[PDB]
Amino acid sequence: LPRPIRNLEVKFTKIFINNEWHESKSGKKFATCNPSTREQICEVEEGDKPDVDKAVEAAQVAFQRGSPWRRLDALSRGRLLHQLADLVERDRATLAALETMDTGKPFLHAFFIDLEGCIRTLRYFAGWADKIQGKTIPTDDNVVCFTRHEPIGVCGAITPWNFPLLMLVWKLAPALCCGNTMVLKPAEQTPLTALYLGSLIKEAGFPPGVVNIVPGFGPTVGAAISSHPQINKIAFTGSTEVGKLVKEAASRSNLKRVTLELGGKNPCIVCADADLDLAVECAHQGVFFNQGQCCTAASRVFVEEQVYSEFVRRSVEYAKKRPVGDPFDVKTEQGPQIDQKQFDKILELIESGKKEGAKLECGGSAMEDKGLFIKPTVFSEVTDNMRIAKEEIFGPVQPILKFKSIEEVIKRANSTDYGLTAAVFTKNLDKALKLASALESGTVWINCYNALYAQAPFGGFKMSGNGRELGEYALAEYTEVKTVTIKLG
Amino acid sequence: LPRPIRNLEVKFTKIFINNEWHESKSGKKFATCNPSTREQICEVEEGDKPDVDKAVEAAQVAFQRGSPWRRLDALSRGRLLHQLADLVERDRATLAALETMDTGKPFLHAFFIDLEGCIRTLRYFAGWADKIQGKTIPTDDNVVCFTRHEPIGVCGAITPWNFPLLMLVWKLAPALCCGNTMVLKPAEQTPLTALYLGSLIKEAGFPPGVVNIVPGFGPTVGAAISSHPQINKIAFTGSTEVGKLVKEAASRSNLKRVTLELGGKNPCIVCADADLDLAVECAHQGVFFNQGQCCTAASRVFVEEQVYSEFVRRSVEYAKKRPVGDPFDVKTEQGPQIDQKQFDKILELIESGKKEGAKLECGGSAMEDKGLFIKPTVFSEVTDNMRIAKEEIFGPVQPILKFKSIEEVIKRANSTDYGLTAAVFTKNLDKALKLASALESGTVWINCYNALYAQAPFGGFKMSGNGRELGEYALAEYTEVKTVTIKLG
Amino acid sequence: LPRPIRNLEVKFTKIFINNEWHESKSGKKFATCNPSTREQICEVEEGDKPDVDKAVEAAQVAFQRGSPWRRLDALSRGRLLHQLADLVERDRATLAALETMDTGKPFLHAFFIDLEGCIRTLRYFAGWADKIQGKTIPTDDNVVCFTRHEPIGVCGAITPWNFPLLMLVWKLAPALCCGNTMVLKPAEQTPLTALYLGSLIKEAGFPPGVVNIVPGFGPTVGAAISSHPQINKIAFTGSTEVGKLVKEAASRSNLKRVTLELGGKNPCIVCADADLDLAVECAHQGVFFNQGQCCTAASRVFVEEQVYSEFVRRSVEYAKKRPVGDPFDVKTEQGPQIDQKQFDKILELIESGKKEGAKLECGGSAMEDKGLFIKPTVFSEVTDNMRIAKEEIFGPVQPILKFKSIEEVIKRANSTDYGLTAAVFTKNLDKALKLASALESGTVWINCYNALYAQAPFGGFKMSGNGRELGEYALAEYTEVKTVTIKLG
Amino acid sequence: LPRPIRNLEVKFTKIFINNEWHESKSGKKFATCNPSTREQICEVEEGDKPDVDKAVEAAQVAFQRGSPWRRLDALSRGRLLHQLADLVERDRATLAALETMDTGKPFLHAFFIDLEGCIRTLRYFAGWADKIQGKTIPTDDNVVCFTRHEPIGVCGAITPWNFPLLMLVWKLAPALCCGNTMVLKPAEQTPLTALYLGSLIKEAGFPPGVVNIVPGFGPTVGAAISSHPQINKIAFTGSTEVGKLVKEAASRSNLKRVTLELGGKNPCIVCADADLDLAVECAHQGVFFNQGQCCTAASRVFVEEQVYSEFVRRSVEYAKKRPVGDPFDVKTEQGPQIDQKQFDKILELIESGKKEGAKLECGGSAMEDKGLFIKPTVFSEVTDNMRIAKEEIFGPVQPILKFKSIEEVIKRANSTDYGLTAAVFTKNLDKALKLASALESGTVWINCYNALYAQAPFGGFKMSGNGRELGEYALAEYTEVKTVTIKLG
Ligand SMILES: Nc1ncnc2c1ncn2[C@@H]1O[C@H](COP(=O)(O)OP(=O)(O)OP(=O)(O)O)[C@@H](O)[C@H]1O
Ligand SMILES: Nc1ncnc2c1ncn2[C@@H]1O[C@H](COP(=O)(O)OP(=O)(O)OP(=O)(O)O)[C@@H](O)[C@H]1O
Repeated sequence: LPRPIRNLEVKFTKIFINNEWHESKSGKKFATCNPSTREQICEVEEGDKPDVDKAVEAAQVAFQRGSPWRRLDALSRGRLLHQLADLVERDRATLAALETMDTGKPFLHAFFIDLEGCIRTLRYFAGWADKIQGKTIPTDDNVVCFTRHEPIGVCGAITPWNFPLLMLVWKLAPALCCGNTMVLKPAEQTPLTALYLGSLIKEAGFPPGVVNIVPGFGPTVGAAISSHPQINKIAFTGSTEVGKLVKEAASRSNLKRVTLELGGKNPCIVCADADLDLAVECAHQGVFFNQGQCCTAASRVFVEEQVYSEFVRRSVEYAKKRPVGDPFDVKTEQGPQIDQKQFDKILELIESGKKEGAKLECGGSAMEDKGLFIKPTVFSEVTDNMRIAKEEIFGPVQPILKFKSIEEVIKRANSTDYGLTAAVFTKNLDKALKLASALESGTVWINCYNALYAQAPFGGFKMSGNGRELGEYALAEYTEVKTVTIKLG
Repeated sequence: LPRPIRNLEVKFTKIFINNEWHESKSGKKFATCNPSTREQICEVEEGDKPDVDKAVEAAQVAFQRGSPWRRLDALSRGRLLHQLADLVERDRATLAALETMDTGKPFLHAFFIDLEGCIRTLRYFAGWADKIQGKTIPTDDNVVCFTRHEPIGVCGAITPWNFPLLMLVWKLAPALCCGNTMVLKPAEQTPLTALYLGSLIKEAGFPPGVVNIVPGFGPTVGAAISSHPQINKIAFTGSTEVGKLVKEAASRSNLKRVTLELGGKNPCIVCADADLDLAVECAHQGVFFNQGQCCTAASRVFVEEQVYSEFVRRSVEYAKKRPVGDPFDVKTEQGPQIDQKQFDKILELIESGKKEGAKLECGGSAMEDKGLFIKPTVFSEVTDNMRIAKEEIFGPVQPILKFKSIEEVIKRANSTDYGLTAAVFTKNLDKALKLASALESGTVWINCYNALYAQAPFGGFKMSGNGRELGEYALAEYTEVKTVTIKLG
Repeated sequence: LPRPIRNLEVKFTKIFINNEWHESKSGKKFATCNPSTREQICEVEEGDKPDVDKAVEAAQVAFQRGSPWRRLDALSRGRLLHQLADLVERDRATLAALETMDTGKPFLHAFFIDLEGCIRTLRYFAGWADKIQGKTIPTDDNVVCFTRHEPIGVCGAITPWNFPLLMLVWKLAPALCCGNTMVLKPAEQTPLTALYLGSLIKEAGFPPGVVNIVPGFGPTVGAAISSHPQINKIAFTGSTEVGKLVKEAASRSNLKRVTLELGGKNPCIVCADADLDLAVECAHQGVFFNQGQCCTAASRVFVEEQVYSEFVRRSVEYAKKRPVGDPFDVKTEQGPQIDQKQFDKILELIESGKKEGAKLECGGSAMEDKGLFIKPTVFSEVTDNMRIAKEEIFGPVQPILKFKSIEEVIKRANSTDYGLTAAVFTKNLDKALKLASALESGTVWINCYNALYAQAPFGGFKMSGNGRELGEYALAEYTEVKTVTIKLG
Repeated sequence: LPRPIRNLEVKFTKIFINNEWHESKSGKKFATCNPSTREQICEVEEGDKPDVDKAVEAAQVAFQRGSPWRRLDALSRGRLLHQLADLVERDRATLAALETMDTGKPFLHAFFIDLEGCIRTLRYFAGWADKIQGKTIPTDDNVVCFTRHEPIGVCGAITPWNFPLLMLVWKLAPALCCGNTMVLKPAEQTPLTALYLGSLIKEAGFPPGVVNIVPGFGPTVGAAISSHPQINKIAFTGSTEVGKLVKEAASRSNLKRVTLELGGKNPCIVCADADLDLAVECAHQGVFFNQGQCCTAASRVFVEEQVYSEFVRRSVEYAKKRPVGDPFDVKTEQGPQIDQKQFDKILELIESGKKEGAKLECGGSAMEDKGLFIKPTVFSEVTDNMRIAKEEIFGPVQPILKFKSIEEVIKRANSTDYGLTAAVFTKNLDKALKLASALESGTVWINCYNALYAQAPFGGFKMSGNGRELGEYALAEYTEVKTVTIKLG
């Protein structure tokens, strides 16, 4: 196991433009606080519209025809991404420590999950660089028709506080592999790993202006990016409400392309013939992973009547044994919630459960009267009309609903405006495939949960998003199709 | 040559929902007028939000799991699209006549261009129905991962007045081949071919509710479609201003997927080494086709200084010899403009060209005093700052500009916020490919103009659009990607 | 049900070259006899090397640059195949009757299985004609690299007696859709449907020389095709021994490309958790379909010990009720075997079973002392070392073997030099996917048998063949890849 | 520039099986000689059929289900290929020196051409490992159909003496990225780089038996590989005569899949409108690269009559100035021929050119009386009937032929039984694309020569080969397609 870095000094705190560090144009700065201790970590330069303008102009110059970035052969863009992955691997412990300090997630989770995801995603897209292929299309005997899959141009990337570096890398890896330039805006709560990544981008050898990073607030920096007349594409991960604002501003300004990865009301369907211990363990990790602060979180655990009582019993047992505490301690599986507004929202939803008729099986309150920790909570006798079964909790709360038939559970699982993920637990071939086909979700897991691969696309149906991240499908978000039609005389 | 149907009676004027004809819920009707005779053709039912709600509910019921449309095998949807193409070919004369009546385009142009495009597009996408393939993705030894390219659901289609049936078919053909259901809104100026197509959809055997058609106005029917919470995707063709409103309405409502095909400020570049007579004939058809009312119309004809004078001279001969008159006459190459608003807009721009310093080479005024016909107009000595060079004329006006170097003409051609099409005329291999690569346009034609194929994608860069129509690329706009990841125990 | 044509006169009996009918160069003729009655049907022209030379020269002329076939646009080759499918549909009863007379298979099987397969295959490949796309490959900033998927040229097609027309159409549909020309050789036992198809090819409008048909014997016509210096590709379906000779002659002569579809020793694995009645019915159809004369025939039925005795009992019941008799009679499910050498081989293998220790559960002898009919036979207590479990019977004999574990049955099923098809019967998700992954077979059916689709590739692993027929994969057998690399100055 | 290793000691001379070094079962050894010094370099173990049987059994054990190689995830095979590329780059100087010692090619050519190709090919295919994707195919509402692109199994690789390491890497890179295991046979003249690569395969961490190397002769080791019943695929590069023997042996034995990369009679067409100096430099490197010992060598330089005399004149200057000598010297562009047999064959053809009427413009004899060096030779007035135009010289002889029209030169260029490469020099767009389409060659270069990319497929039409090497196309040669069709109950 890697040794934790409990007292790490943050070195990178400025705006990154043209491979140089800059103070904000206004001189303003903002603080980032450690959610575990509640103390201030450091001050970071606070960007605004003039800093975004400078970042966009640097990205435009780096993207113009004839530039060192545009002239690189396809395989050299791949080599640059591999070198970046090598540096992320070399500085893996430092990056994980910065993520633990900023988010409160356990150091070993940031090391083995977030950083592993970053490295695998960078290596995967490094391999696509010389494999982005268009088509030659048969038309007429005297015509030569083909398509080019060109880079779009300047890509904005706006990311959230729950998986800061990973959500950034999910955008940067396909964007750079396709030949685009970028302006990145990490969440104001979590700017540290993004700024450290900027130092690795320069050391890896990327030409200046290819990647630019402007820390700051959503309505200031984020809105300057979404409305920018010279940004050609935006990729956003965060709340559905902010995703709607970003896409509206993009449409109002220059019709820039927009990919959105938003929330979900994700179901977890446990059939009577499931491997019950596997279903209990996966639905537990599904609800409680990252303190329940994950877009993939299970928010509705539907269990067939035949195994309902036993499933609740084993779930209550798992929830009570989960070690909650200091993220740097090796034993910890659950750190604190990110902030007060998030924490208070969870407790208000927990209170709503008892009042509406759900049976509080365990937890249901804070761990201590000072910290941001909530005790792993489980509710049984949950019905569809309840608040704990309709609203995204984003916390450690497991609502367990009962069902009788497959046709019934398909209708109930799909009765939401969302569709990010779904999970099915059954040993039966036909039920597994029938449910995988019928569930309106971007990812359907069978007999597993949170099984992500850099080669498998991820994204939402309905209000859970537009477009896909990961896999070959990610390339379509970062390229523009040009048809060239030549008529021979 | 097919005989012109100069006195065709209109049979279909109602709202089409569940394969039945309905009056508008309000009882209101609007008139459609013939731009050649300036007389009313008929009254069509005027839809509003209640009619759109009824059409959407029919489309949702036809898309629900277990419906006859959803249970058809892949090859059977192809058979349906092929039968629809056979009916369009059988009724080709009636449809071309209805299109000439509504738009003023020559009958032979509607017959051999619009209708040929319709038939070819339907047959091409009929062939894709059993060829929409997802992927099997290698992950780990104990994992089976694959993608399904599922239909999106209810698709809205909002089309313009210049190529009414063709723009509708460009959306209907891939939508139905992918298994979606639809709500169509033809332009208020041109509803007749859309309603006749509804009668053919029923005759072809499409289950009720698979295609629904609601004639009416933009802020009423169109806005109800763009904002509907049960429409999952919208495809729009029309102006950049309205495309922005449609996309903002989509974002604000349910984040429905949006394809936009908008205007352009399309360059036509003629090099000194070009086959001059070929370039003259192509740039002439490129400006004057469909009375200049084309999204692909060349808005700036850039001609190299060495051949400028001769290009201008031959272009004037073509414009002066272009036959303008009754669209039902075999000799007619240019009919009237769509309406008085369009006609006055074109004359205002012609007047503006004279006032800003361009040399009026021919035309420059209306053909008569009581019609909507405009004399084919050519302007030389045009500069980039002029209104006739900066604005989309959407009329029979050819602005001819002069250039000296390739690098200069690339900068000038790309200086726009648009990027729909571009055309290049040169005999030099390196020059043709360098321009094909450097021009920021969705389609680049070389030694041809308006060369479209059902198998070649079409769409814009920048503010000319989002997404593609035609080719294999159209399928991505009408399907939603689902990852299924199975962990073997 | 279609009315049978018991006394149909065969109209087409000559060599088909350049859309004209010719007598053989030698004047020689051969007879085709009805295997049901044992009487002569008619005489057919007997081709040899000079008739193959004339057919190849006609195919070469039809393939040369500038020819009417080479100049057709991609979509028109698709239209021609659709018209051919329409004619095959129009003359479906006549074609099925010719196939029943030649092969002895029931009229309703030829009508609803063989002819349905022909029509679906022609329609499917008609849709690929304008969708055969190469690639544009990113290399260097100053390079334009792309691939063309060109037709190969003259394609020979050699087919067997068990599914005469279907095996021919599996080759002709992708060959013509890709733009190739052809020389067809049907089996000497079954030339009638191929010659009738020649009349439909001319009526459909294919240019002369695009398809040429030379009936005759294997060592004469077949060997002239396989060794021909001007045939560029051969596709063969038949025995492994003859497939080896064809590929050797192809390599010795001009290295012409060769696709082979050969025999198999196909296993059918029934797990204890299977739907037993479904497994019994599918393994019954799997063994006894087309009188056991099918490359897909189940030759080893492995049944798990827990359900072994019950599976044997229900199988014996199904075998005893199968109606054997006149192919034109509506009730008949099993006609006669094709010929004496085939029939005697079956009886010799049946005799070997009793002698080696297998338990003859039912049948085991001829139906009558005059005809070519064999009684549906089932053997239990079959072991791997036995002749009935190692050699391809090509008859109505069901060897039932017992197994205890999945790992054991994988090893035993894969212990053959063949690998055409496999079938698995289980309700368990994990076993179904583990077996589908581990079985070395070109097609793995789960809970079904003989489930073929024009869109799903079919072909063998190991000595069961080289290449694939059907699906998008079929196009790779009928195209040659050309890389065009252009360096810009 | 890298320092030449003029006295490198050979470390690896043994048979490589299961990551260990073995003596030949017979104890026999054969000598490898340096063509520059004409002295023995060392003795290498001489394999035979027993060594091939041992290597095949090791490869089969390493490919068996559950082996460490088979259980590695897709991305881990990519990591292994990348590590192998890093070791080849680290030992680049040693490998280039070993290649110069065995072949006589200049050290800098081996370093910047052969070794660069090796590294680029390994890195390209390392990127394909987790991107080999099958398809999900739409069939019926109750069917789940998909394809898997499985590894074929044990792959044999038989390579020639002209580009020893590069031809081996062209097979190894896609074979291993697809998950296959291998048995390699380098040419008897050039075994040293293959055995050094074996030491790097072990160092990189490939499990034992994944790559096995057996040096030896063709009719002994090569024939044992081509006829082996447990080798599932063979890839061969070399002469057309031997490729035929290999393919016939494959057919006769177990129908193992065969890729062939054979000789060519490659045309180089220079039009009157070409950049003459570019065409002279390209056709010179195209004939003289690697002492003329290239499968891509231009065998007929067709020059348009209008520029014929000037082309001949400038070509002679290039040939007379080409530095011939010690390959370890920085200035050397042409080393010795491979052996006495090759050297005498070239001189016999040079003598034949003089006797048949060609004008000897320069060279025409050996450089000295004791070496294997030949003076760069140019012949003008060459006609199609001559031996120097009809036969593959495989030496430094440039035959320059004259042509008048495009149609004439297309007929003459395609009159061969071969079709590996073609090159065209013209500034005209239509001429370049018409020739690219009409020339029957696997690769058509336009305004360049020998422009190869790891991402661009390479192979022949007609008797120049079967299948492709490089690009995505190479994956199809190293995978076997499996259709899995699941019927839901
Ligand atoms: N108006 C905006 N325009 C653009 N970006 C914004 C805007 N508002 C927020 N963002 C940015 O979007 C990203 C995601 O923020 P997010 O939607 O998750 O808000 P949140 O505070 O985390 O959620 P919540 O308010 O539901 O608790 C961050 O980088 C944030 O700064
Ligand atoms: N030597 C040959 N060369 C080429 N084609 C041949 C040759 N021998 C047979 N054929 C042809 O190949 C096709 C398939 O014949 P096939 O291999 O099935 O022989 P068969 O008589 O049916 O089998 P079996 O001898 O095992 O009972 C037929 O069209 C046949 O005429």
